[PDB]
Amino acid sequence: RAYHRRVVAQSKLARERQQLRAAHDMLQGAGHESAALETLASERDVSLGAVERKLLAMWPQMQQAYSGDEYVEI
Amino acid sequence: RAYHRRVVAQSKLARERQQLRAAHDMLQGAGHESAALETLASERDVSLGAVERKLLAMWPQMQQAYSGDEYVVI
Repeated sequence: RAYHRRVVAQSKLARERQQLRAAHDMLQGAGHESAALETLASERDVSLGAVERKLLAMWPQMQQAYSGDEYVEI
Repeated sequence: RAYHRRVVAQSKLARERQQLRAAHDMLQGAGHESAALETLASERDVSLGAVERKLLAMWPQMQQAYSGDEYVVI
């Protein structure tokens, strides 16, 4: 149950981190910029665990692995 | 294929609309605010189709329907 409580907590943080950085790019691409968003986003990076952060980091590389015809020595 | 192209387009807009309004609440709750985010969010409301907008509006009510022991609708 403790594991699942962490799943919810980290998931919420991963979402908020993405939501901020996404919204920041949408502003910066629309001219006016609010660097205050980045401060909150960087706060999420520390909040997100080292294990959880690696999981999201390997995800794009993970998709590239299970995309080809082979799973690449062996 | 045209239908699916719209699915992608509207889905992206629904996400961006949510990402902005979510990030706006996180700033407004952290003191300093940026009403510029709302301008971009309101722009998504016009971009989102009338049919697509209704779909997301009925979703919470849809969950409440399929939650009970009975389907009140006979």
